[PDB]
Amino acid sequence: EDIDVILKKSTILNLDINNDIISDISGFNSSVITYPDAQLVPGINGKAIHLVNNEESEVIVHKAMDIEYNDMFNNFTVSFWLRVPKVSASHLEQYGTNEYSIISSMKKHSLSIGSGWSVSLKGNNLIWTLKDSAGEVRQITFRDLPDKFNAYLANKWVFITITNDRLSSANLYINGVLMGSAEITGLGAIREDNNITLKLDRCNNNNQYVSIDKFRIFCKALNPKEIEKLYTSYLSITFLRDFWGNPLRYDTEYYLIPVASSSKDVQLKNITDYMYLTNAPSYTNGKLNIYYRRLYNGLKFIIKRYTPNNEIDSFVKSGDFIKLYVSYNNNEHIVGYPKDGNAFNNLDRILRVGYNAPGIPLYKKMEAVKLRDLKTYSVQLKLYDDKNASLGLVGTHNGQIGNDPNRDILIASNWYFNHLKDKILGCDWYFVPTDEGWTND
Ligand SMILES: OC[C@H]1O[C@@H](O)[C@H](O)[C@@H](O)[C@H]1O
Repeated sequence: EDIDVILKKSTILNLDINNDIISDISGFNSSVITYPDAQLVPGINGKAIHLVNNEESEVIVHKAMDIEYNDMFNNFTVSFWLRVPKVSASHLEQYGTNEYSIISSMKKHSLSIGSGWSVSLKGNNLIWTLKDSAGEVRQITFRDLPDKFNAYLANKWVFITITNDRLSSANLYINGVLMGSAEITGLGAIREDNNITLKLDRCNNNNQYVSIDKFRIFCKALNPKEIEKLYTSYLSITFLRDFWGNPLRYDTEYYLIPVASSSKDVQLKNITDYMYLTNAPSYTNGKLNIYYRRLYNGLKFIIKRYTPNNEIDSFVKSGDFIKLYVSYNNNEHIVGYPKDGNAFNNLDRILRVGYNAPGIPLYKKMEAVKLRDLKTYSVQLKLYDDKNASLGLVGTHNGQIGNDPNRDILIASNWYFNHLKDKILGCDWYFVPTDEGWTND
C-alpha cells in the first residue's frame, strides 16, 4: 500500500491548529478544551501549542467514544513535534531528579494512581511510561546527547514517535531514528483516563515551559518506513527555517553559523572589507555531563525584502529575492560583491560589507533558497549581478588576502552547484536568533 493511506487510515487523533483554534482533524471528532493560559506560538508548519507551569495552561482532549478504549490491549503509536528549552546547569542541579509529565492519559486526584501512559521529562531525560491495571510498569528512559548544539531536548523542534507492540516492545524514535526501547510483554490491560491531558504535571520549576504540535495517535505500531515518511511529511520546503526550526523572518537579527563547520562563528575584518570564520568559545560541565559551543557571538545579520510587489509577508520564502545586511552598532551595512572585485582565481568572489567605492557597481541582490538537506534547519544564499547572472552560492574559501593570516573567507561561487548532493557542503548556513530557551551557562 501507500505510506500515506495507512498513516491517514490508522490516525485516531490528530490535533491541528486552524483559525487560532485547536481541534481534532482525525475524523473522529474528539472534543478538545483549551484552558485560558495555553499559548499559541510559531511551529513547524503553522502554529503550535505552548504550555507554561500553572493550572490555567493546559489542553484537554476528551476521547470520543469510538476510540475510548483503543489502547487497552491493542498496539498504538503516539507522535508529536516537541520543543524543550535547554536546561540551565543550575536547573539540572536543582530539579534534576524532578520527574514531571507533559502529556498523559493517567489519573491522579481520585484514587486510581495512573494506569495509562505518559510522556515525562526528568532533567535531560525523555521518558515514556506505560502502566497497567495491576500497577506493573514499563519505561523507556532516553538520555539526551551531552553536546547541546546537536541534542534533541535543547531548544529545537524535534519529531517524537513512540510505537508500542503489545507482543514485543515499545520503541522511541527521534527525527525518524530509533533511540530507545523496552520489552512490554508482561503488561496486562491499560485502563486509562477518558481524557488525554497536555499539561505540566508535578513540575517544581515555576518557570518551566514546553511546546508541542501535531499531537497524533495511530491505531498500530508504525514501522520505520512509515515513521520516516510521516516525519518528512511535515517538512514543507517553501518556508525557510531558523536554527530552532521556527520560520525565518525578515527584519530580525540572526547569527550565521556554517553547517559544515558548526564550531565556527563569522567575523568581520572591517567596514568595507571581508568576513571570515573564527572558533566559537564553548561551555563544559564534567559533573553534570553537558557541553556545547556557546551561541550568540560573532556577526549579526538582517534579511530585508528586496522588493514589495503585492503581499508583504513577515516570513522569508524559498526563492524570495533579498538584501543581506550586517547589523553592527545600530547601523546596517549591505553585503555584496563589487564589479571586478578581488576573487580567488577569477571565480570565488570575495564578499564585502558596506562597500561604497565611487563609480563601481555593487552587486547585492541575493535569493534565499532551500536547495538541499531537507531535515536540517539551514539555508543557502545565491548572489546575482545586474544582468541577473549567477555570481554563485554564499560559502567560504581557504586563502589569504594581502598580508592577512590564512582564513576561511566568505565568498560567492558557482562551484557549489556541481556538489549539491554531497553529504556535507560549505554553502549551507544556520540562522540563529537569540531565544529565551537557550541561555549560555
Ligand atoms: O515580503 C514578500 C516577499 O516577496 C517576494 O517577491 C520578494 O522577492 C521578497 O523580497 C519579499 O518582498
